[PDB]
Amino acid sequence: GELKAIAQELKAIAYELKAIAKENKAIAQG
Amino acid sequence: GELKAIAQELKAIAYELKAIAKENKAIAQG
Amino acid sequence: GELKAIAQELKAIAYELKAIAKENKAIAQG
Amino acid sequence: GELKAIAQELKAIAYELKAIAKENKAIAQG
Amino acid sequence: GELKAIAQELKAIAYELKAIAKENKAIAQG
Amino acid sequence: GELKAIAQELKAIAYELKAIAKENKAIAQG
Repeated sequence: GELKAIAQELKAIAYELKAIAKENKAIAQG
Repeated sequence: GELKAIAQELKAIAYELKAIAKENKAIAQG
Repeated sequence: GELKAIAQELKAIAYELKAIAKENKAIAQG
Repeated sequence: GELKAIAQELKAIAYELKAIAKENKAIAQG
Repeated sequence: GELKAIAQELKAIAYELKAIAKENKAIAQG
Repeated sequence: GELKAIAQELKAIAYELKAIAKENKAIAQG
């Protein structure tokens, strides 16, 4: 149901934030 | 209902974060 | 209802992320 | 109630994102 | 309860976003 | 329960934001 769908989307959000963290570290280092 | 609305907005949020990840990747590439 | 209120704030969050993506792209293209 | 508390925290999150959008716009300008 | 746990995590999230807004403001002002 | 799952994903989100805050501070001061 929709509570699972909500959890799944939060999982996708975490994945994108992890990607942003990675790029911003690269920006800090460069 | 409203739980689906919440799921759909989280989907939109993930989508915008994907876009930020992309632009930051470009910024990190100089 | 508060569930609708939650959905509405998530829509606002998506909107602000969209704006952030827009500015970061401009930084990128700049 | 806790659902209202969640809505309120989301409102605080939207406010901080709006602040970030404003600063990134400033960065883009400069 | 878990609804309280959710509110508490959102509070932590708002806190981190406030930290990011602070740093981006500093970047903007330079 | 899915409510616990949601709380746990929000915890992971707070973790990633903490990392972004750290990197943006380095960008600011670096």
